[PDB]
Amino acid sequence: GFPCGESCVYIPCFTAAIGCSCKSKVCYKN
Repeated sequence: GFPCGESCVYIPCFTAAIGCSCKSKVCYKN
């Protein structure tokens, strides 16, 4: 639910490294 400080329109979340995932063009964790 919280933004990880990275967007993800065409490129995936580098913040997957800290457990974030792309939702609504934004990288989020819970």
